[PDB]
Amino acid sequence: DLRLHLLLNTSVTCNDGSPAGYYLKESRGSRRWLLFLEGGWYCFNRENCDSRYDTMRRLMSSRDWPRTRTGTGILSSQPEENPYWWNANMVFIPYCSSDVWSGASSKSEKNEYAFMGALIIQEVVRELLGRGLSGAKVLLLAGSSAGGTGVLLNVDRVAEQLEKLGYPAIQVRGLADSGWFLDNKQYRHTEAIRRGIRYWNGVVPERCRRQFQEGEEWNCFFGYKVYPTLRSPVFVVQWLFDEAQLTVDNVHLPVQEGLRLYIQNLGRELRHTLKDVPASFAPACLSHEIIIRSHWTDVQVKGTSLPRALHCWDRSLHPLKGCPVHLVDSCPWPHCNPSCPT
Ligand SMILES: Nc1ccc(S(=O)(=O)Nc2ccccn2)cc1
Ligand SMILES: *[C@@H]1O[C@H](CO)[C@@H](O)[C@H](O)[C@H]1NC(C)=O
Repeated sequence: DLRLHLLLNTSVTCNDGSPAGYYLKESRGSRRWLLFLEGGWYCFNRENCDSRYDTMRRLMSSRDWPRTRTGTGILSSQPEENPYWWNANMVFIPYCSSDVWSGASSKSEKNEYAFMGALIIQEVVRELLGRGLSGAKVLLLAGSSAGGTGVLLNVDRVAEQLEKLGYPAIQVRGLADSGWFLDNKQYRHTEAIRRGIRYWNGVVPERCRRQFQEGEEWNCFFGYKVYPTLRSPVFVVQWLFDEAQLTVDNVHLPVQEGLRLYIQNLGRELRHTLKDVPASFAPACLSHEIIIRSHWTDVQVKGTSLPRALHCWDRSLHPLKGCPVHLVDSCPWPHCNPSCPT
């Protein structure tokens, strides 16, 4: 069980102005800290944010949050469930800003909602330093789906935050799960992200912003474009046939030639974008998210599980014989890997 703490700085808020927060389980024999960013789509104007407030309110407000959460997958403290980091300090950061973790805008007489995802992450880091993060050796910022994209947008900001606060010895790294999307042509017929950034006052990493320049910051929400601009080490986990990617592409699974070619090309394109990503795990499965699922230990690429790959990554940041870090399936159809989940 991780225990809830609402932010002491109550001006850093969820969408509706309630305080943001984090769930924490300390492990005082460990200098490793895992901060996990929850996912869950987004909203990009008054009308669809109003709809989200009616039926997804826990993603917009802390007023109904429970006082505890069970840690699962990479957040589990049991070695059998989490071979990688079972003895780490565990933090789960709820997603209540609806902005892919990019926003820096307060509620006001001009704004019905607050979009403060980027500031929530910084305030969580600040308050954790007084609860033991100051003695850390590694801070791993992880996240799934919208939280995986949030890792890409914020990992270098966390690294700069700790440097300027006077903690240059804490090594900041990122783990982005199911947040690596392609801005491809649909099977049947990015503007929402463009509108969202203006609505949220969204922020992107500075080097990426300077490449694409004003009006074009939406480009930095796509992993293959923002990743080359990042300085912190980042491990990328992405199913080659991600279900959220197929949903936005208007694909719903008797497959005929046109759809067969479309699906095969999508996998080839995703594999291509990961060619120069040295720390990555990309199986040929139809699925979405993995790292906080209890059976995340089950899938393998070329005989290597994801917990092993992450361990090999740790060793590489001190090629390794028998301990690979770049694991991308070459077979071209969903479930051509026998270890895919059912
Ligand atoms: N082809 C394509 C894929 C995803 C999207 S998105 O609106 O959901 N934008 C994003 C971007 C990064 C993370 C999550 N959503 C739009 C178009
Ligand atoms: C609380 O957070 C806000 C937003 O980041 C900031 O302006 C303010 O200085 C913070 N308060 C304190 C006491 O640090």
